[PDB]
Amino acid sequence: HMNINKQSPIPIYYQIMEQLKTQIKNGELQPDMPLPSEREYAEQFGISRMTVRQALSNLVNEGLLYRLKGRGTFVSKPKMEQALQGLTSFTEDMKSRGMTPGSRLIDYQLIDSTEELAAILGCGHPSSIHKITRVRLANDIPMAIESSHIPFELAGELNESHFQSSIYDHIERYNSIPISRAKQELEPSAATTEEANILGIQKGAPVLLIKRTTYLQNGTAFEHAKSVYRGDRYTFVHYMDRL
Amino acid sequence: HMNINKQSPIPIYYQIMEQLKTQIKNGELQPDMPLPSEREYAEQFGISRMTVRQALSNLVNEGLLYRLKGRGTFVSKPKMEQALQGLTSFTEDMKSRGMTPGSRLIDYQLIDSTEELAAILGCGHPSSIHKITRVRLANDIPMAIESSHIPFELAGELNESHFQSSIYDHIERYNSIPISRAKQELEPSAATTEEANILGIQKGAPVLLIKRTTYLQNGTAFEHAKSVYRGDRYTFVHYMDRL
Ligand SMILES: CC(=O)N[C@@H]1[C@@H](O)[C@H](O)[C@@H](COP(=O)(O)O)O[C@@H]1O
Ligand SMILES: CC(=O)N[C@@H]1[C@@H](O)[C@H](O)[C@@H](COP(=O)(O)O)O[C@@H]1O
Repeated sequence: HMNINKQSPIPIYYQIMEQLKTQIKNGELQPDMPLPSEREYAEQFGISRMTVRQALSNLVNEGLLYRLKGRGTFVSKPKMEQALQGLTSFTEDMKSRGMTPGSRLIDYQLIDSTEELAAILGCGHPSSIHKITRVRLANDIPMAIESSHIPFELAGELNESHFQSSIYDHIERYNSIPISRAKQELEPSAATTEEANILGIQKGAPVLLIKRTTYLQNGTAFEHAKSVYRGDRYTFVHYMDRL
Repeated sequence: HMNINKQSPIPIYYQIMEQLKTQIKNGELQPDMPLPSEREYAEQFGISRMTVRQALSNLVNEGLLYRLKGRGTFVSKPKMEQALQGLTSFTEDMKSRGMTPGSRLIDYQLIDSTEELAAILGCGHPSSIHKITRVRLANDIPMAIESSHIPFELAGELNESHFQSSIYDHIERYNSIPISRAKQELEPSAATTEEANILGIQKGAPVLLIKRTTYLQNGTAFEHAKSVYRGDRYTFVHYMDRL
């Protein structure tokens, strides 16, 4: 049950919205069962129903809750289906979903090649390697953290405008060769404290750890990326044939 | 950071082995850094170096640890790669890696079809559906928990001889039609208390939640399975194409 502090400067409706949000983040409210009623909340904390109703309606207007007639109010659990077999960019993914892709830069460095990285990319050593770490956003909501390693010569000099747009698009134009094939490795994990803060989920929340090596049509590897995708807003789908 | 109790009837070497195991399963120990030396352990707990050596040697022999001539003793992180595009059985997967597949029956129930399950499987409603829940073992080590829903008339009566062998082999045999295609949905999760106890991992440890819907060559779906796969023993690998 929530913790409501009436002597706090923070308005009670706001407390409710945040506690509820926090409760949805740590799973204490699942999407199969309805929330306590307006009346139950009010009586529980000795507060007005209109205060409860203000918090709940705001959460409905955010799309965090929904009202099913005669059944109650429920936690919304929108999932995107990520097709694993089609090589696409984040930008392409969002557009196809009628959503607006965004990025926030966590870190950029141009780093020295290592024998490990050069063997993965089949690039030169010593060489310079873009290391691009971004939060990827969908309608301003963080969906993933990606850290992409790209040999300098396959991208040339990069600036903030590149980071704010599509790296795959730049890659195809800069190289005049299409992006063709990738290998991905998937591991379930728990969000670190840092990953959780950036993603707006709980410490330890479920995430998919993804390692991708991406290739141009001519067989050249241009990317080795490691990423963390939110478990709570993604389902990953693929198909299998016999033989 | 182990806990050693000298007045316990349990021998100290056994405590060390168990405490270290518990540490490897809660992440206190990591495969990157060397374990503390015999000396560090012995001095810390006020015990014999040969008691420490006995525990560490046992763990090496169990595969849980390995030694390195100049760097010291390390945590083994053996992970299987699970290829995601060929449709195969557990039994097939384990044989391919030269491991012995096994099963322990968690529960079997013949259940009434639900409208939900009937839509998924495209089977009759009312009808009867096998609900087969097994721990799947690799050399007697729990790898996964699977709960497979199979329409009764696609498998007939089932007994412990079926549960202890390959369901997919039985499915092909019984129907005289081979398995051909599947859809799979992947989701990162944390092991529930019950899932963790069965898999021998920590409560809340990372697992991949997998939903598989599997089809015969004639297009009939014979299986809807929900599974939990151990994060600590599995890497999921697939390839992508630009299409
Ligand atoms: C899990 C994964 O590896 N996802 C890739 C990412 O590695 C790649 O860098 C990004 C480029 O997107 P962009 O073209 O929009 O910058 O597309 C995908 O999100
Ligand atoms: C994640 C997943 O869906 N795994 C399937 C499982 O659904 C199927 O029931 C089992 C049959 O194996 P068997 O033929 O050895 O009994 O093979 C695979 O492990």
